[PDB]
Formats: sequence, structure tokens, C-alpha cells
Amino acid sequence: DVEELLIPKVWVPPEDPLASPSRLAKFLRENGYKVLQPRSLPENEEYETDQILPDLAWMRQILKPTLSLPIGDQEYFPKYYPTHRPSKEKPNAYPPDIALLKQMIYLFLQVPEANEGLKDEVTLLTQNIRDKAYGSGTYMGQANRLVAMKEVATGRNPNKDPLKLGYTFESIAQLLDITLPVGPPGDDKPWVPLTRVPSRMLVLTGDVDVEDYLPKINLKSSSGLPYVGRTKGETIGEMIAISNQFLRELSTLLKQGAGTKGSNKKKLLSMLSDYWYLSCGLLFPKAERYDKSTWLTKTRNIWSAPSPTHLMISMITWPVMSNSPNNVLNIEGCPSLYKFNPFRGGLNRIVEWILAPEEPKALVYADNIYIVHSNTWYSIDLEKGEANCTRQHMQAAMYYILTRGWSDNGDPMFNQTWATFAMNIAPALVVDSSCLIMNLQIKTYGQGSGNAATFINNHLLSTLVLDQWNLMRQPRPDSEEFKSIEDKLGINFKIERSIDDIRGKLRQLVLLAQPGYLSGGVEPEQSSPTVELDLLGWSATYSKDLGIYVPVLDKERLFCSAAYPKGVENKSLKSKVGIEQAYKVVRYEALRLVGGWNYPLLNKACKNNAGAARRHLEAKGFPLDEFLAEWSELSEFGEAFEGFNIKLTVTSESLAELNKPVPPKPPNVNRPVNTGGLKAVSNALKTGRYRNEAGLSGLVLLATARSRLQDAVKAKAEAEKLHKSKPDADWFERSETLSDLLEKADIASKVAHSALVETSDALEA
Ligand SMILES: [Mg+2]
Ligand SMILES: [Mg+2]
Ligand SMILES: [Mg+2]
Repeated sequence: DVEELLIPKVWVPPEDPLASPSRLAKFLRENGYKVLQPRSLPENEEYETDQILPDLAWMRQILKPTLSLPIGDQEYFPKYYPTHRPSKEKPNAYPPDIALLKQMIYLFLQVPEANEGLKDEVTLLTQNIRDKAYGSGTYMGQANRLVAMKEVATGRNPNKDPLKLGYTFESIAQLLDITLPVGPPGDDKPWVPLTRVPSRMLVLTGDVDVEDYLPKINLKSSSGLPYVGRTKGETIGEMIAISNQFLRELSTLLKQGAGTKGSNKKKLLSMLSDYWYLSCGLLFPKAERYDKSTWLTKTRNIWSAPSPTHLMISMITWPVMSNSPNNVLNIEGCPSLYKFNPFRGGLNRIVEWILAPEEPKALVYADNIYIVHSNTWYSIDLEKGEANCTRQHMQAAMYYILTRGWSDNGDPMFNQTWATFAMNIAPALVVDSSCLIMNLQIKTYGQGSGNAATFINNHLLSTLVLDQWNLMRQPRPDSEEFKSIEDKLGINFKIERSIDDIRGKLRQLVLLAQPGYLSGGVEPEQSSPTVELDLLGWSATYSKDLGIYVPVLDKERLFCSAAYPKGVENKSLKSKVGIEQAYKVVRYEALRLVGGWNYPLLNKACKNNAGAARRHLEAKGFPLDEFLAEWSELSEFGEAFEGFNIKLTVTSESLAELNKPVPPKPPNVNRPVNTGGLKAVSNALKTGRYRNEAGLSGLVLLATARSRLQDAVKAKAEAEKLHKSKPDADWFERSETLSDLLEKADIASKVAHSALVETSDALEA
């Protein structure tokens, strides 16, 4: 017979069968995955910081004396060999939480009699320990994942350029007005326009020794090319320097124009080729709880964008986005769940939204669509999302951000250097470009899987699915009619989950709510019922103490986290025996806080384990209070508790305080608030007639996109010749007379050889 143990024997991962460039290259070629002609880049060499950044010399109080820049002669080919953990030879990297499991089993045995509701917790945790494993996966899994990305983009349902499907930059931007309302960059709104290099984004206000405008980047993530094996914090100076140089070289090429008889293309192609590496990401293997059976066939990838490319794109993206908290909870008609938080009465409000008689109705967050239809809740995901994204998808997103975010009442708050970068360079850098895995520079299909960088592109993709959903009279998500939306758009999607009779099930939560922390203020004997909405990973349960619905983390997610904790990740001179225990207090208490409090055995076992570490440290004299000062950064669930300034306690009071309703933040939209909902906008757009609500800046961006790269400064001017003649009254009749004006100056680029394509081909020469 079979063995089956109470505690599974230490798992030994299989040998990675693609641990060689030779082997990997074979696999990619065998699947028709494209391997690029290897590009090389100059060796990094020292240079005085005073010389490269003279304007940032005043860092003489409280920089790094020299900088390492890709300037020295002798080219090298870049190499990225990430470590996979666990592995066959080093298997003990991330052990399952056996101490937790033993404690749960222990407490179950202490219970006088029976109870299978309790035992289900021990079963579920055990099943996770057996089936899954936390780690970096394998090269074989990464490569294998990539072939799936190519299949999404070029196989079953090949990607479609939205502009060749009737959509325009403006009509898309009018849809994003509803599904992603955006304001101006800013409290008080004192922000600078997109007209300067990153160096001058720090201002020496008041002479004789600083206002900070640069987007925030986390100092611990990898720098990327040209600094493999270095972090963003270690390359801050370098990141600015390269961005400066690139943007300065760009503004020269536009200042110089296209020259006589196009004798300046060489200068453009020269530059783009020299900065090829700005379009090459590192295939970082993402660490998560993969299941053992697919350890060799699925490993999620993070496309580590080079820091200059990130900095420049986030200079366009972040000042707008970190200042637009506009969602379903503060704008009527709005389906966006952007910056939604389930605490502070947040979840109750979504549940009340569901209970409302209205249907069909949709909610969006990036690559997530939630739909209630015929009293059924549908949770929908785009297949790989990023993989479906084309360059025109992103340049449409860029058009939207610059139009509604970086424009004062029609007027552009951006120069032509930033306009040309956003419309014609940035999408080519990040979508359908390349990545460096081992020593191999290989193509990426669609956008690379970031998670912050990919938000707006994915949200756009879903917005199109939503528009298309409206156009065919809002069919039931499971129907054939709904499924035909992916054949029409080239975007892959699938129903992740559906709950029949959603309103009845939600209502029943009020009746069947058990005693607990939020109902009677006691330690729960039994789990209180939930509806597993998976609303951004959150479920709904009812609180009798507060009289409202309160969030509990999705049950599978909760027990998936409980089974395999994330690693510490680097521990230098900072203590020794204290840190290991201290992290466990964080681990166990944070588990309770997100939803462990609802699950009697998990709640009690976590409480005991945390209390055990807490008492040990308290007798040892560890500064635990000072440690937990920003526990938010130390926990994998910390994001949801950011700026909340609340202690790790998980009591009746703390849980009630965490959920006590607070009025939603006032919306910040740069234009008069639209409250018509998406359904109406979809029909107004299908007619073909719609107003150019972008203003002048929209005509500037249409000219920049629709003409040649080097003739960008002429493009703005020709669009201003149009703006001075007052018609606006229809976008299409306006858009076509602009295309003629571009043909009158011979600046309009040839079909299939657009400004965006030319820079794509230039990036690998
Ligand atoms: Mg979803
Ligand atoms: Mg997706
Ligand atoms: Mg996303």
C-alpha cells in the first residue's frame, strides 16, 4: 500500500532539465519562440559625480563620489543567472509551517468531542503542505511559462491592434474617463510639467543650503540593465544620469529635425541602438506558492525593466496615478476598483452595491472583471493579460494619461520630447521588446509581467472587454455570445469563479453569523460563514457588533499563506536569535488580522505561536515595540494596512477599529465628473460621432503618433495651425483634416512604417 504520513517528508524538487544556455536555446527554438541577435553594451566605468551631475552637487549635507556608467570601450554581452530556491541540491530553503500544523492538530485533540468543522482546518492546511511549495521555481518553468505567453499572443487568439478594429485614441480615452477617472498631478496641486530632465526634478528652493518631484521607487528591487546584480538604491545616481543623457540626446534629435533629405535617420537609429538595453528586461523568477506537480511547467516571471526606463515611464505615470483615488465608492457610474480598500467600511459598501436590484453591472481592477448578472456573481480574469497587450494598447494608455492627466483645460503640460517619448518610444521599450534570461537575449510577447508597470495597460484591456460587452447588449458571462468578445478583441479571458444566487447568499450571512471577535467580542468556537467573492482576494462576512459586512481574506489564499510562509530575505549584523522569533510574531499575528480571526483552530494556533515568541523575546529583552514600528513593511499583507498606523494585536477592539466605517475620500478628477456610467458612453461611441474632448493636446499627440519620429516638433506646429481655426464639433472630421495637413508637409509617416514601428526595429540592430 501507500505510506501517507501525518507530517509530509521534506520535499526534494526535481532536477531542472533546462539549467544550461545550450538546453534553453534548444527549447525556445523548438517551440518557435524567437531568439534575438545578441546585442552588446559598453563596460561600466568610474566617473566623478560632480562632472555628470553638476546641478546635484549641493548634496553636501547629511550621493556617492563617483558613478559607474556604460561609457568605457570594449563591449560585453550581459548575463543573468538567477538563483532558484528550493532546488534538488539545496532543498531546505523555505520549509512549510509544520509548527503551525502541529499546534492546530494539538488543539483539535484537546477539544472534548467530535466536530468535523474544526478538523477541516487541519485537513486544508495539510493538503496545502502536500500539494504546494513556496519558491523560485525552475528555468524549465520560466521557459515553459514563456511559451504560454507566445501562444496567448500569436497562437489560438492572436493579439489585435485596437485601432484597426474601429477604436481610436480618443474613443478609448473616453471609455477610460468612466472606468479610470484621473486628476492633475499633486494635496494643493503644486506639481511641475513634463518639460524637464529627472536631474532638475529636485529643486533648490531658497538659495544657500529641497522639493522632491521624482516618483518613488523601492530601493531594494534590482536595477536591471546595465547593472545586473545591483539594486536600484545602489544605482540611484546612475539611473538619473542615463535618463538625463537619453532625454537630452532625444531633444537634440528633435531640435535638429529630420535634416536635409532625411540625412538624420542614421543619427536616430544610432541613438536607439546605443540605448537598446533600455528595452531589455531581466526574466526574474517570481517567488510564490506554486504547486509541486507543475514545478517544472509553470513559473511566473517578472520583467525587470531597466531603472532609467522605469523612472522615465513612471515620471509620466505616477504623479497622475498617485493623485487619483477615483473609484466606485466616490463616483456614481464608475466601475473602477482602483485604490479600493476593504477596511474602514469599504467592503460593506461593495456588498451593499451588489445587493442593489440593478443588473447587469460590472466592476474593474486591471486584468480583473467582476460582473453580477441574473443574480449571479462572476469573477473574470484575462488569461495572461500582459500577453494580450500590443504597443498601440499602451500608446493609447499613454494618450489617455497625457490628455486627461497632464493637460490644463486642453493645453499640454508637456513638451515635444516627452510627447515623442510617451507615444513613440516608451511603448516600444516595454511592449513586444525583449528580455535577457541566461546569456540569451530573447523576444517577449506582449507586455512584460510587471505588476505596477502593467496596471494601466491591463485596465485598458478590460475596459475594451467592458465596452464590447455593452455593445452586444450585456450577455451572461458564461454564454457563447460573451465568449465571442475575445475573438473580436484578441484579448484572452476566462471565468475564474461564479456564485449562483449571490444576493440570497449575502443576505443569509446576516442570519447565520456565529459568535466571534466581531459578534459578541469573544474567541470563536466555530467559524462564521462567508461568501467567497474573491473581490481583490477578499470575502464577505457579517459583523453583529458593527452591524455591517466586514472583510475576511479568501479562504484558499489564507491557508495557502499559512502553509508556506515567505522567507526572511537577507539578515546581516542586526541581532541573531531575536530576528527569527520577531518575524514569527509578525507572521502569525498578520495571518489572524487578514482573516485568520474567523477560523477557530487557525486563530488559536496562531495566537499561541505568536504569544510563545512574544514571551520568549520579552524575557530576552528584545526591543519588539521598536521592531513593530512599521510592521506593515515586514508582512506580505502589509499593503492593505499602509498608513493606518495601527498596532499588531488582533483583539475584539482592534478588529472593530479596523472596520469602523469612515467617509470615502473626495474624488479628484481634472475634468467635470462624469456620472452617466459606461453603458451610455459605449452607445454614444458606436454611432461614430463624438467630440474631441482632449482639446489641443489630443491633436498634438495625434500628430506626433501619425507623423515621422524626427519631425515631432513640426507635428505640434501643424496641429496648432488646425487649433487656431475654430470648428471640437466632431473628432473624426477633425482627425482627417489633420492627416491631410501632415501629408501637406510630407511629415506623415508611411503606412506599416509608423514612428512606433521604426523605433521597434531600431532597438535590435
Ligand atoms: Mg476577477
Ligand atoms: Mg492576467
Ligand atoms: Mg495587473
